[PDB]
Amino acid sequence: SMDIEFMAQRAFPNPYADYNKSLAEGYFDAAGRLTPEFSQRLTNKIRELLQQMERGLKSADPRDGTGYTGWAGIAVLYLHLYDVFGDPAYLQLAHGYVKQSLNCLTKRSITFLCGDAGPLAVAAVLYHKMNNEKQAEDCITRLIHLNKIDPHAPNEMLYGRIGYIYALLFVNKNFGVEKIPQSHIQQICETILTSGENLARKRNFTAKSPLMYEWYQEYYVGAAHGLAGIYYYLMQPSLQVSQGKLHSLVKPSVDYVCQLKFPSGNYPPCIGDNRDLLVHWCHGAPGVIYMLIQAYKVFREEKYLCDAYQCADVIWQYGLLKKGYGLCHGSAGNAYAFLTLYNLTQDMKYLYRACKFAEWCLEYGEHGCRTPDTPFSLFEGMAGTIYFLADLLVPTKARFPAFEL
Ligand SMILES: N[C@@H](CCC(=O)N[C@@H](CS)C(=O)NCC(=O)O)C(=O)O
Ligand SMILES: [Zn+2]
Repeated sequence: SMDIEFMAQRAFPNPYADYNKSLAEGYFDAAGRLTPEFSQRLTNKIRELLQQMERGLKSADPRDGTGYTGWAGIAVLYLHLYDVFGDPAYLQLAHGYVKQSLNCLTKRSITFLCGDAGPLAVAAVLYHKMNNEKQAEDCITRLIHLNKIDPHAPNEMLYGRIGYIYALLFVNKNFGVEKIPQSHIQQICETILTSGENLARKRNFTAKSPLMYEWYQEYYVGAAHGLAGIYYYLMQPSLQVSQGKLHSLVKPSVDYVCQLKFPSGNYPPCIGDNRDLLVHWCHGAPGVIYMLIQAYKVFREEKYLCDAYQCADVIWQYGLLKKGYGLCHGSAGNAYAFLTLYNLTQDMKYLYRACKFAEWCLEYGEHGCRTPDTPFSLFEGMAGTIYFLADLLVPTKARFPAFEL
């Protein structure tokens, strides 16, 4: 491309005035409940997009059942719709999509987004929502008996171990009961730790940073294939890291990555990388923030939170992506940043920015954006932009899908 020098080339000049009490009124009240007039627009655009999406999937690859770009992804969207809208046509649609995604298993990856973890974990909860334990319990055992498959697997989101964790947490979250024994989550989380300190020695960070992780011959900073993603998961009460192991091991590793940030506030794609232009959830501030906020939650130190703000100001400035409107690397996925901040801070400035990003999404296709490689997919495509819009309806429950927790 021509746009290789800096963030500003990748992005659109943000045209929206920044928050004040007055402008927020149009979007939400002092309770941060969205004006029905606004929910109405969001919700009309959702119905409108869903039509195009549904027509689009007719020509989508029958072969791909990934969360990331295939049917299981769409199943995910619909289960989230059936939740936000009660409309049982969504639970039907979801059923047809997990049906489809279960003919796509290749037994060759273990993550929610790119491997059999997606179709299985999603089919599990769907079959549950349909009062149908026969298959619910059947998918469970196949999700579990996935473990022994890539024993030398990586650690990150898309192919790594946290990616398989999420699939398990997703099931448990959606049953409420602990259907996957805690010990089985503990199994895998152990080996991700012991392997992150080994790597850290062999390479000699273990002084500068007790833990280290890599994938595809790089140390990945960000959320998709990276440290930020992996640490975020380790600071996660659901994983249960010893209060000591949390301070001894993970805290300084985290701090190492913080130290990594560009002057701009952004974060390098890769360790040693010094091209400052990716504002994606997959690479940069918009994915790094989840770690920062989760760190402020558990260590309660003003620097973590002060970085999150710093993330957000960058995303606010450079998050409207020429890339398009998707979750992995697009305006929708970027907006989720703001919601996560907002849900911690409660500072209405952030719920506002999220809304103003939705304002952009509502002009889907009006900007010159290249259409995504898979135009209707959860993560590169329309299904994701839609996902956000629906999630935004009720901010406090908004979670970046297939990841956030
Ligand atoms: N397949 C994607 C294109 C992926 C592209 O946006 N690159 C992603 C890969 S996860 C990101 O790493 N961007 C790299 C860059 O912009 O240099 C689509 O067409 O929607
Ligand atoms: Zn990406």
